[PDB]
Amino acid sequence: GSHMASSDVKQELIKYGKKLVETDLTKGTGGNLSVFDREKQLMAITPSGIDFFEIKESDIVVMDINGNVVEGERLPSSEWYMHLIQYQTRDDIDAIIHAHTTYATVLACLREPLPASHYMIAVAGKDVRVAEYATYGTKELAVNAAKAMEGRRAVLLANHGILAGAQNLLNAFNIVEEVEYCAKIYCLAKNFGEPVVLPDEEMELMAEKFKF
Amino acid sequence: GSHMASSDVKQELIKYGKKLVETDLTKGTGGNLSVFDREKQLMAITPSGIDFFEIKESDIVVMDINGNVVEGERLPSSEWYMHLIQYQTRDDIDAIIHAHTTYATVLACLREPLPASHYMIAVAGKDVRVAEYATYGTKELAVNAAKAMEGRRAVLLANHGILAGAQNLLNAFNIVEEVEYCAKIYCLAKNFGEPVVLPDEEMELMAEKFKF
Amino acid sequence: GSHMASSDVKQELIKYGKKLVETDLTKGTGGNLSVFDREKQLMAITPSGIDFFEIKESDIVVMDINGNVVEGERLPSSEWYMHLIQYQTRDDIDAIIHAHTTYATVLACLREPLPASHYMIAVAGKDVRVAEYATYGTKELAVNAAKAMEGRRAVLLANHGILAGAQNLLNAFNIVEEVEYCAKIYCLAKNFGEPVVLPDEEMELMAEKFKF
Amino acid sequence: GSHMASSDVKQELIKYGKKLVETDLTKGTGGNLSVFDREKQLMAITPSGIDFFEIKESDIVVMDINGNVVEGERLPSSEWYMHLIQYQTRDDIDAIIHAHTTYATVLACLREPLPASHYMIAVAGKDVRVAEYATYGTKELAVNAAKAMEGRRAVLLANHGILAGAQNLLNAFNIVEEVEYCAKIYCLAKNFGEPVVLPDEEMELMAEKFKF
Ligand code: NI
Ligand code: NI
Ligand code: NI
Ligand code: NI
Ligand SMILES: [Zn+2]
Ligand SMILES: [Zn+2]
Ligand SMILES: [Zn+2]
Ligand SMILES: [Zn+2]
Repeated sequence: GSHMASSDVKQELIKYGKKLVETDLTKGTGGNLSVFDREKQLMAITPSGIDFFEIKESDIVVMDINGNVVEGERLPSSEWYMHLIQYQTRDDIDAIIHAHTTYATVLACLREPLPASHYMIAVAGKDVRVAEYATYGTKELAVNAAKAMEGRRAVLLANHGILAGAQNLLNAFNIVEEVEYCAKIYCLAKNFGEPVVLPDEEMELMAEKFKF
Repeated sequence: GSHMASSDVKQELIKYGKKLVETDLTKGTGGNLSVFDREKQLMAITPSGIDFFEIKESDIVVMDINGNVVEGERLPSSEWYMHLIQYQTRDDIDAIIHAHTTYATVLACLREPLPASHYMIAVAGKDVRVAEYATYGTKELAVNAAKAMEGRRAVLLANHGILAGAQNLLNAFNIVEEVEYCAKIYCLAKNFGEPVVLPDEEMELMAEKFKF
Repeated sequence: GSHMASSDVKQELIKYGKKLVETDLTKGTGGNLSVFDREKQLMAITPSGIDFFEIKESDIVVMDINGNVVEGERLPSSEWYMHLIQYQTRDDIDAIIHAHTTYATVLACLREPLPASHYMIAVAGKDVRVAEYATYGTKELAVNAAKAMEGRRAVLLANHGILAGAQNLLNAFNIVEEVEYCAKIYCLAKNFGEPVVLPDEEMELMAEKFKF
Repeated sequence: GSHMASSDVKQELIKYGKKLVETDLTKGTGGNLSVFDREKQLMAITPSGIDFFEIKESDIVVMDINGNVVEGERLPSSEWYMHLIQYQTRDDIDAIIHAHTTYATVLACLREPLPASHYMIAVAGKDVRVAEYATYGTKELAVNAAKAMEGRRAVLLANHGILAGAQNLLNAFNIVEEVEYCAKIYCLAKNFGEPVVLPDEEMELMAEKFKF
């Protein structure tokens, strides 16, 4: 009677799910959110195929570190393992959001990385890499996503979408927003001419400044 | 006193008409929705030239399989026959939505098909074909649309819009959304460079996964 | 005490002004609306420099056929004469809307006409012409706009915006919407490839069908 | 007890901060607003890192002409000095807004100026210049921004955003809006073909007309 993920975590997931829709970052489909509770070693993750505005507290699924569901009746998101494997291999990330946004996904389908034409990319790294292609909801995808997100808080999923993660849902949410905005900027610039990419040294500095 | 299309069907059509506007899939003009009742063999279809937010339950038109109106005073949508002919030739489709969306229509006016640069296209097929041109509201259009939608749940109407159909209004609605999103993705990618199209074998697999 | 433009006309102008903003056709600046009362020979026109959401019934300006203001304290729109000269030279138009929209204005600044890549252009003509450049609010502008709108219900104002007119405000409003949508379609298509323009004969037919 | 910036100024800053978000000019991040009180020689400026919809009256920071904070507990915007240096070197500007908008920022990352393809640019000048690059929140930035905004009410910040200033917050706000709209127009036109730039003489005239 205190051993499983708490009410407010489930509540947080439902709130940020809505907010993805309310800010039209995404319509809702194929997107998913999770949190990891490091003391408990439990992931709570959004259910499969349920509209973000129809998700109840009882729809959130709780899972142990090896994918054994321990709470909830609903199937977990088809991408539960893309989330879980990040929590298994990395300790700097406690909240992840998957989304099919617009311009990030555009870069994803070109299989092009996002460079630092805009400095705000630093919330995730000097650039965002694009994972190698794999079918949604499969182990290859999750593995491809863990590898290409190494050293970053975001990665593009080829022909698919975006994955981002941070210390909490607020911060995970802002990283999607900010990475979608930078991808938007970068695509539009590239219609006009040659976007100017800030050098690595400046991006290094940027990382340091963002720490504070 | 139970022989004609039911209250809730008419209600469903009015709701999804609004939702096309409320999500700015379309402004309202030249768009139309219908359902087929297979036991009754009756199509209920939106009226002609009535703003989606001014359609009453009594404005919905009910029609038999040969286009004989059996309920309602209003003229049926000028595209009643583009809808009806799909219900006459196909049993996997019970709800259809026509819409003038943005990027699908852009592909429609280039007379370019939508390939599988994004996997979610699978809600409709491996690709969306573009019908041969014909004047709105005519028999050639309906015939051109039935033929080019063969084997799919969507087709582009040259210089015009989009047509999609599924087992119900919810699913028809999501197919427009999803096909508009994929067309958007595909156009934007093509501004940047060469969009990567997933191969037929993967799309085949995608079809199977979506069944579940 | 019945000789001047009526309450509901002034009300109609305020409503459609808002609706330009509420549908984000335009933000508000440099846009203006008028109606002509043909029995009275009076134009009511929106005031100068007043935010569409701050216009009162007493802000609407009433003017005779030679520009003599007969009702209202506010300066009339700086474009009062671009409106008035259409009512002086044409009897098929009783309501006009000026707007700085997005893609129509884009065509306006390229000084490129809108051809019939989308059939809905027929609410205005087979194409929309672009007027020759002149400084906002001047006689050359109004004259350039009257001439290039000949035979149409819309014209593009070089480096400026759009002008449209119809038998009433509802219809004038829909023509802006529809012409902005077609310009949007046409620009986007032209990013991808060669938009297919429907021939004059088909557009002729389209005109006839729209009459009904 | 009348020596510091007034309640309504702080209120004005909070209102226009929201309105940047409510009109989706910007999402909120890295944007900031200030006013200068010339009789008092005090700048009130938005706080650092606080969401525009969570800023209280007590969060607004008041500062003297040399950057000494005289009111408020919060850190001032990281760009306090980009604002302050404009008030130190120029008397025609009493309110400034910084923002990361879309198409202005796109021009900023290409390091391309905005010419007069649309006449409304005149609310800021004949063109908007792009400042030389410098790291957000630093003295080089502020200096680069003061210099490249000379003779204008707006400047683009390379790989960053936009800065604009006017006699008050209302007018500063409209200049961002209007400059973002013109940048949007200009980028889109440049996708299609060669945008037509109005000549300096016409822009000179435009300046004079806007005075009235
Ligand atoms: Ni417990
Ligand atoms: Ni019956
Ligand atoms: Ni009277
Ligand atoms: Ni005091
Ligand atoms: Zn997904
Ligand atoms: Zn249609
Ligand atoms: Zn204007
Ligand atoms: Zn900034």
